[PDB]
Amino acid sequence: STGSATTTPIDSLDDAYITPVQIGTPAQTLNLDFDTGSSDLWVFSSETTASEVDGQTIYTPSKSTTAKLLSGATWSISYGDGSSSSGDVYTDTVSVGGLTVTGQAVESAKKVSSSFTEDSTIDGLLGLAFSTLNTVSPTQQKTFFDNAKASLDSPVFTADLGYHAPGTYNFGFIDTTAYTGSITYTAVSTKQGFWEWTSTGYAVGSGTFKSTSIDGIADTGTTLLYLPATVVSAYWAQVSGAKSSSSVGGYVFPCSATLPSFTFGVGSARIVIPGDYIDFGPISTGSSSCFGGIQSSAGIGINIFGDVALKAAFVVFNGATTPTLGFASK
Repeated sequence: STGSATTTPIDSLDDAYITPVQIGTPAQTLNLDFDTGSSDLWVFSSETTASEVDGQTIYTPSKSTTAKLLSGATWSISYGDGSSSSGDVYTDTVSVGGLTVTGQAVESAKKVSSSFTEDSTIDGLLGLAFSTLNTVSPTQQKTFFDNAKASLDSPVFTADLGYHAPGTYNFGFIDTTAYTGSITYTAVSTKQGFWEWTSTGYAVGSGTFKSTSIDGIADTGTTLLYLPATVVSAYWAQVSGAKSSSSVGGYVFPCSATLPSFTFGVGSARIVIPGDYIDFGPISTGSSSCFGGIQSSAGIGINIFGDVALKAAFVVFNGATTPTLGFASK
């Protein structure tokens, strides 16, 4: 089997992407944030505290003839941005782009933190990291990809995120029309539960490539590119007036600037992030200070190849017995 679904930016900055997902019988379609940095499929629901729901579409398990309470199971997750959610668990039929999994754990939120409530466009998350990170207790549950894998034509999914435009998540096949050149594959460590790999270096604009190992994670659920402070300083030093602002929370730059590109290495191959992809717009409405799309990872503990980086590539998440990542230009 295969599946193919369009993913759409939630706003004009590409702060996140939403993909429609069918849950239950008859189908209830929710727009989920596909997150290769986590491993829980959780949704706003009829069980979510009413004051914490503000415009989201909810899953109502009592209206699904295929929903079953997973008795005794609870979940609770906290994300790198400080947001969180928790609740109980049903199993139900879940379909993405024509690919159907029966018996998928659907984690129903009883509580969500303010940032989820405040984002009316995201109805939940669909985790695509390794199932070892799934938070369901006392019986850990599998991701949608893990459940689908054996049925897929090939044990892979691909992320093709658009810049200020829709893109595609495919399951079970590699669309050879969706990229240019060849796909360069690189090793993955699953030891932390992430799609963790090592970039071979970087360049800023037309500058020379610096060969240096940068361990980090391919994370579709993180907006920006978070890299070591040395790398980030070298980038922003090429932008007149750019500076790190403790009050804003990262590098800012004059909105009048034209940003240089940023290149990252995948083996001997190179992925070029155009400068425009690094502009996240005014820090507050009407400001002439703009927020940068490349930020330091120094306070995180891990480097994160988030959407800023991934949207410059066609990315293969290869879930073969030994997982790997592939990157192609597009």
